[PDB]
Amino acid sequence: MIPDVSQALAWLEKHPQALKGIQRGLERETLRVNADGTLATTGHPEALGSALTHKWITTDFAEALLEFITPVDGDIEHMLTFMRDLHRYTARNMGDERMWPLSMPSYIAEGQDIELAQYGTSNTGRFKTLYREGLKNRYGALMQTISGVHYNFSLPMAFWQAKKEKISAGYFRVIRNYYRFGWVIPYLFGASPAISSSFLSLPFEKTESGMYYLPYATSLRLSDLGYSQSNLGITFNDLYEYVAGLKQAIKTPSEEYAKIGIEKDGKRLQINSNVLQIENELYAPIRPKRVTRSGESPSDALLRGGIEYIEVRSLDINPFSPIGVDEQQVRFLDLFMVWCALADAPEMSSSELACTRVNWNRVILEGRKPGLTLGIGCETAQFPLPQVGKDLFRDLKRVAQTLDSINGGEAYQKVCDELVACFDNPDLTFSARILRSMIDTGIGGTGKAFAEAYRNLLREEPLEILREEDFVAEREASERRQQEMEAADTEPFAVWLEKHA
Amino acid sequence: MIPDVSQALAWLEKHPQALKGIQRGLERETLRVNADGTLATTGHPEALGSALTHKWITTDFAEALLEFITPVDGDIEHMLTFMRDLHRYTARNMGDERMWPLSMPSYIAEGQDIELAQYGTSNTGRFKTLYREGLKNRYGALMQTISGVHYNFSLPMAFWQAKSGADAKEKISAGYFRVIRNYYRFGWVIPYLFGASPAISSSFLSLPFEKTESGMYYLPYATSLRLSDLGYTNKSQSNLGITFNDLYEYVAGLKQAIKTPSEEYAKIGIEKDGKRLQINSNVLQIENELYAPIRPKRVTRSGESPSDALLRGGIEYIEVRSLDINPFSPIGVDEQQVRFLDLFMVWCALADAPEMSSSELACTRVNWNRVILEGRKPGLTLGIGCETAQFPLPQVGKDLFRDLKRVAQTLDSINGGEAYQKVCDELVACFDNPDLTFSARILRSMIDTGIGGTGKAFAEAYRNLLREEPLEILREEDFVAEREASERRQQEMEAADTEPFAVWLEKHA
Amino acid sequence: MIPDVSQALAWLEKHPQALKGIQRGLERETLRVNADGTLATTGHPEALGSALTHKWITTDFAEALLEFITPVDGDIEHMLTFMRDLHRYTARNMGDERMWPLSMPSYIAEGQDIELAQYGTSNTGRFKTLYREGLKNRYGALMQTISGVHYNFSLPMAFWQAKDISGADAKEKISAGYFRVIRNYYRFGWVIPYLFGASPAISSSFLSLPFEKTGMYYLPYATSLRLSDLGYTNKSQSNLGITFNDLYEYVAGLKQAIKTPSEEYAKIGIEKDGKRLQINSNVLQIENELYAPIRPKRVTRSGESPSDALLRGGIEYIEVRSLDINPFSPIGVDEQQVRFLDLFMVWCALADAPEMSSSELACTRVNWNRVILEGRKPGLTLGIGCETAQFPLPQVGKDLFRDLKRVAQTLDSINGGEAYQKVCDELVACFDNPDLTFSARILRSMIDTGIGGTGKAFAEAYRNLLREEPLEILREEDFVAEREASERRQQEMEAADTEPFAVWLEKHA
Amino acid sequence: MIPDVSQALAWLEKHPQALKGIQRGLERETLRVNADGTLATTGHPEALGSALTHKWITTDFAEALLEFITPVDGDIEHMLTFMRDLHRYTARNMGDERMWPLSMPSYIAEGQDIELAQYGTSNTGRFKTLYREGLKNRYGALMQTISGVHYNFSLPMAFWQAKSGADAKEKISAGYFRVIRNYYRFGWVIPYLFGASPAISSSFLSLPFEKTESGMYYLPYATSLRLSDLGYQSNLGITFNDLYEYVAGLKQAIKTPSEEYAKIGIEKDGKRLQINSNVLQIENELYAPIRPKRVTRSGESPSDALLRGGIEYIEVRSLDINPFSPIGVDEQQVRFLDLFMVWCALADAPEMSSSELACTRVNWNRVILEGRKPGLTLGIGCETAQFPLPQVGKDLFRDLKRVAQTLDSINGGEAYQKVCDELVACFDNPDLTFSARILRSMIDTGIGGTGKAFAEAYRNLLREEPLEILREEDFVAEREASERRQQEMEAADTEPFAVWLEKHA
Repeated sequence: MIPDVSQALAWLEKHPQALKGIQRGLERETLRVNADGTLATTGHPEALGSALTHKWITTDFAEALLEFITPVDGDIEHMLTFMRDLHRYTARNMGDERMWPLSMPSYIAEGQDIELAQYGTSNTGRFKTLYREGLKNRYGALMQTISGVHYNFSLPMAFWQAKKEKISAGYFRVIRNYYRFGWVIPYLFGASPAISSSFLSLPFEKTESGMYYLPYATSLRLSDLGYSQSNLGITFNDLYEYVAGLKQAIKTPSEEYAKIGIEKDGKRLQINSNVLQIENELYAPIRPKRVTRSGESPSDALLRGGIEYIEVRSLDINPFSPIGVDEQQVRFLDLFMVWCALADAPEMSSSELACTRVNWNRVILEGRKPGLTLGIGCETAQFPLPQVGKDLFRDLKRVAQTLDSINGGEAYQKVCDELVACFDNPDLTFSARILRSMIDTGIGGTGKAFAEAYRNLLREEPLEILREEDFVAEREASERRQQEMEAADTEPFAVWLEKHA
Repeated sequence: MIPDVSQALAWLEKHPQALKGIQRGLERETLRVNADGTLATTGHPEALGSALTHKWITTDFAEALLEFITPVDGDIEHMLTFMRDLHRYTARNMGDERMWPLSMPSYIAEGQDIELAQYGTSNTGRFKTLYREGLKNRYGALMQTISGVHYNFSLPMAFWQAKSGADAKEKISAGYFRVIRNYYRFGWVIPYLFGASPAISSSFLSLPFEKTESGMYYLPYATSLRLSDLGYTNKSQSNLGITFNDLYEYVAGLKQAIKTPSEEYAKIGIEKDGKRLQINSNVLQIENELYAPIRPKRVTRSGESPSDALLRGGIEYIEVRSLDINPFSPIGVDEQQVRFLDLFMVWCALADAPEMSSSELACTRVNWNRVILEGRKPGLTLGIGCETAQFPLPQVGKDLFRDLKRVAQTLDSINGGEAYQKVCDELVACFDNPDLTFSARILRSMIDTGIGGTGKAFAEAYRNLLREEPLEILREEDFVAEREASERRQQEMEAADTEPFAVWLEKHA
Repeated sequence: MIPDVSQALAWLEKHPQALKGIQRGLERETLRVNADGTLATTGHPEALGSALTHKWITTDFAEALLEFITPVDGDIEHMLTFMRDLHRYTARNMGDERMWPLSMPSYIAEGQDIELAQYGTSNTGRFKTLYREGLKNRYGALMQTISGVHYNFSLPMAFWQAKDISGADAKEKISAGYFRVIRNYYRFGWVIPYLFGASPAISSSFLSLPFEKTGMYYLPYATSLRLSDLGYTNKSQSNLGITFNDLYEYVAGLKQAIKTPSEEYAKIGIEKDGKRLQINSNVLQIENELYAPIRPKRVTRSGESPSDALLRGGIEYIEVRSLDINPFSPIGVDEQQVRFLDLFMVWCALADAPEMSSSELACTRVNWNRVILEGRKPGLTLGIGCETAQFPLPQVGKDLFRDLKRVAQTLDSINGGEAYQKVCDELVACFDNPDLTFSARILRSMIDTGIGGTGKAFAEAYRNLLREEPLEILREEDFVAEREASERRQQEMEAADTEPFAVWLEKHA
Repeated sequence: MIPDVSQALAWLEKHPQALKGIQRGLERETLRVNADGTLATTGHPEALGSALTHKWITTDFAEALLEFITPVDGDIEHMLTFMRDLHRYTARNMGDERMWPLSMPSYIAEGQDIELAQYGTSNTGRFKTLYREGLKNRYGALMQTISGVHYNFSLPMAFWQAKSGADAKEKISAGYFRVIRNYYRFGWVIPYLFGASPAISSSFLSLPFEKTESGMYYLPYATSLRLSDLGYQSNLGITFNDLYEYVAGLKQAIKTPSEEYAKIGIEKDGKRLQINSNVLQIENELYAPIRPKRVTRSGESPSDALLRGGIEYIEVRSLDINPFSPIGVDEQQVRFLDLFMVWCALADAPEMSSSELACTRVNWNRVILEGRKPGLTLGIGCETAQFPLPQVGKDLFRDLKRVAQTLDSINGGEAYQKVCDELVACFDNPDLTFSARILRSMIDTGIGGTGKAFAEAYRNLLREEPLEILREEDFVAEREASERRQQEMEAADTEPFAVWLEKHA
């Protein structure tokens, strides 16, 4: 089921230098909560400044949903350390409040008023918030409080040399392989096998607290439960075809969306009634990206310069790390992305891509189940999970040797050894571990307990890269960037919307 | 997709006498049922004697589950006639009971009520029954009532010869492992043609099933649900990581499985309130418990295990277990089928088979699954292992049959006549018209009268045939003698035991 | 044979402050006996209250098997005093019952029906008792009545700091460091039973060796029979493929073992006529059934197992479990032992320790075995792993002690005083003269009066000492408060049980 | 437990050609028996000629105990085929008789009258026979009918040359003595894998013996009872450190009295019983699991030959008869020994005393009586049992496999590596071993039953098979030549046996 990559691997083993210069970036989300596990209703904390302009710290869908962001980085440890500074600072400057360590919220009722992300009075800020309002009215607020971790990754220019359009075509290859084989991610690092009742077909088992869980599950975050664009026939074979599918989607009405309406008593309800308001409304486990310019849309930018990097978006929050992501995970994704770039990927239609989901779903709902088998696309399940994983890891291990040879030491290889172990025993995986803790204490209990311990820890730890003064400065500067946008003579919102993306 | 077998074929055409003396054998399973289609709850018919020792007629899982076995035989007609005599005698000696003519039984409400095969109070008889008790407890009784046909096959020595010392047993072995590998690759042609289980009763339960008010589930283009995951409870040899490249490897993998404890079956416990529930708590209680569509074999010497015997003498012959019951024959198997299998097996021995890893083998299965579930689907395409599907089924079968026809020409020239050739012409037509296959035929019947109605009717018709037909090879007096003799042997084993079953058991589990 | 640890000692002597703030803990076990040495068959003393939940006093495998436990502590005298209090208080609240002075029981028969530790009706409490049921059925009750002392030990943050350990790094460098410690404990930790081993002899009712008879079995030159194959029944971690090179490997190996079905234990069956016999039939029922003379630890959150905790947070502290009961102290452990252990652990952290395969670990045991059965033997030599024995034991200990002395100079300079150094001078003498060790001493006594006789005598003397002594840290009221807090924490859990035992048992076994 | 041989192995991989030209030989014993299994009482078959002087076919203790011998050989396949031609020819020329396929006899009665091997009127021949008479009277006849396989092994010169005239000649004896010390330590691995006598007929009988209804004794987890106290002196003090010490200890053994053997007498009723009353009648009465050797001339004792030329080759004698081969041995075995013997020559072995040697036996006994027993542990010498058997085996096979890589690189192909993969699997699973396999068959149909059946199939197999290397002509030629040699020796014989014996006893 794993394809034959023997040829491309040998090539790589003979061009090791061609991997030197990997660029990475992390994004990690977390809910601000009270000590009692309730959703914080205070505003974005003072010391962090302007969520709308800050370079490193901002908000996602909700006002209480922190989003931490690292600068693009060449060094793993540096980047994780940077990310940890952000957390250190924030944990110290947010009152008696703390950071929720899990993907899944707990203490949140059904229909609970969730303050949307607040970006001020500028056009840009209003738009951002409106997009959110939009999302609230189409999909519900609740599911939007589910947090995750995003990983940015680019291969060095050297890699494509050794072997623009060649580049974009290469990243499309990567994405296609991610669709076929990336269920490996929730298997290993998936960390949401349970969900609060408040949050609701499946064989769910219920506890006395009213915790719902699937015995063998991995990542309910990624399930239909946690996350409608199936009539879009978006494809990943080719730059122009992808973009074209993306654009036509922007211009694709919706019956469901025309209903909500744009307005009611003057309140704008959404940006538009199109299936996609903006392009990023598009569901994407993995996403082709190019840094955009000003007034330039993601598709414009892609079209212009081709694919620059990719964004992996399938990771749940790592509960066992205070920054919600660790070295082991980062290193695994390096290995995996590279492999995805080496492996041979036939072109896939729309419906063929949708078919690659069946394996994802199986892994998501029951990945840790003994005897579990996977299948090729929609076809009958045939292949035992553990053997597939071992096959995959034989290859990754080879990638790892190469990578360890250029970087020096054996860090990647050790990581392969460590995770391969998880195929012979699923009880080693994140989901099994966190599930054991959740059955005894519940989601809430586990959440508060971790959140508290992490709070103490992070609070008492020194700043390493970002000093206190760097934060104070960026606060001040971000507040000011926002005020400058606010005070500017911007255009009428209407025609403005009209001239966007 | 069919490989190139030109030389092996030209080689064969020049060495025709290399195929002379093919040895074959048949086994056929069937449920003893009442007129209403339900399992007979009576004991093994007394006229059939001891199921434990009987030469031709025994039982499988269930007490009601008959197993017919023919002696190894070089003549096809004689073998089929022999099998039929077994059915004829049985048919007239089971009171008002009859035989279920389908692989898939009719609605069963209470699986756990199904009387296990009974073998008396001898230690060996009790071991055999306990083995089944274990199967019941591990996998459920219900699915063990699903039935099929087994075809045993050996090439003549002259075949190997035309193709020294300690190397002979080894070369023969490697030849048979090649056959097996090829079966895994191309063997799906078997359920395509002769598959006869497109439907299943809901009592026996993700898939696009059509449903009926009575609870008959089916798939429109399916061939053999019996071979699907829904049709067997066991662990496929292919899934356990057992491979077919090398004799020693294969044997080791198998014995490893006999020896490996199971968390799952330990949880059942080896006991519960003085009732022994299993033989042991290992993956495989014994070697037979392994699910094998195709199995290497060598006749055992007393006390020796099947894998022991393989290791000792290498591979002697092959057992093809993948045939559904043929509903269009009273004996559940026909001449056209046996002849096809002769052709295909021979071809599997000529065709070149690269060695395969666990996961490579698993890939050969992708095509099997397609054929099993939607084999009759217009426009169906097959692939090379896991690789993208691109080869239209009808063309692939025509290509295989051009080779099979050459094999047929050769066998036809040594036996005299045109029988094998005719068979190729009859069967190849099924690739252009899939409504000619067994599965399409039986599905039509089933949609009209159900599994139950279709089965009750054929069972009745076949009972009436088999009740009236005179015995051809065996005569009444032979069944009577074998009754006496078989009872006698069971009696002797019972008396000859010197130890408590618990003591004897500790020593053989 | 002792490594060159120069560089690291030098370093240490320059960073004395780095050793400040060592945390410790003790656990001691003792059988409640009657005056006549027989096993007390009453129940956990009222005054002590709830064994299941009590913060300081509890039970081990038997209802009569007392287990005393001190809070984590940075101060040696305080910790020991605390433990002494528990004993004092207990020894006056248990009738004419007294505490067995030794590791090795006596007056306990091979078939004796020993009452299992009783922890109530709650689910948690019931599981606890069943764990024990299973221990009995698998290994035998008697063996589990052997008693010992556990020493917990963590280095201060300052130590690691002084020795880049920030953010995430810390957790790993500390873990690594403690694995270095364990490895070195396997190589060099035989020094412990040499010095402190106190079971030269064993009762008839318990038992290959050159044993000598009296009804008492003894070895002339033996140290700790309790650490021998005749002393613990379990499966040594060293034996199960478990290694100490790396946090993840270690945990993986441990987790593998609790998931490993055992043929042997499956036969015990898991239910024996309504009576549940074990939690399950796996090699290890729960992770703590693993035989571990030195054990890596992290404080467990509810819902999490020892391995989960380790995986999450890394190694926090070490548990040393190979100490026999010190006969010469009424609390079974003394200040000289505790101080030696600090010294030895510290040195174990400094000394370089190559990584070790599980077969190289097995090799380290050769020396242990020699010491355990003949450590006090004149002319006894030790080897580098499995390699030829060539290093006289006394010289090896002297060499080790020249290092431990330097380490003591350092701890003494920080605490103020000479206590550690004194301990080194006293103990090193045991290498020139083995008759100074605990084993020689207690052996002389056991030969004269027997195990039985020796035990009774010391038990009655110590009982009298402790029944007379004032409490010092704990007031009679602190104890009385805990019967309550304890006896109620238990009820609370007994009302919280929604789900029955079988349904809950099944999320956990 | 398994030493560190990393450096020697690394050395080996750098110098692959050091193993090119390994030399070997096989010997194989088997009883002539009827279809009912009873002992054949006819004489040494006629197409085979003179047992006394034949080059390839001969007799051991009993006249019915055949002994097959191959010429020294460099090619594995060729040597096996050769041994096989011998069996084929014989199988067709022994009438209705056939060859007992196991080490352990069954149809032989306790205190039975077995015809001693007969070698004719010659001084020499009468001596050979008298020796056996001696063994009969000393140890009992029955035990001498237990059969086995011997393997000869020598390293090529190129091996020694690359490890380093006559400065070389002492370097070799030391190398083989090392091989032998290591064999004593780790060689129990042989009966573990290939031992095939877990059972013994009651005729041959304080052990935990289990017993069937046929009257067949067995141990559950046993491997090779032939090697045990029941299947075949420890005061001799023979060591393997040095060539002189060894030869001295051995000559001293022959000059050494035995009050047990003095009681037998040297003669009763004109009937000579032994050669003498000494602890060993001759040097080769010495019990030896493994034996250092040099090709003896004529008039040379084995000790003399050694003393003179040094150790030329090694003789491995602990092999049970392989029941699953018509010739009682197979390629897989032969290859394993190549590996092991080579490994034995690479691994450091300290010098050993008598009592240290005796201690190596503790493990041997464990493996022999219960080597298939789960959780079985082994120890260094007499020391505490500590090391799980499976893992010891695997450690060993880790090294054997590196050796195998090397040998496969020069011979071409992957045959040696494959053998490693197969045999190591016997460590995870004893039920793959010979003894486990044979035991299942024996429990069901007895030693007797299993034997007769295997013999019968092998007879038929072999009778039908064509000669491949030897031709009949060759066998008929060797028959004549072997006949003259006996005649020429019976002719040119000076004095009456009564006095020739006067210098050789």
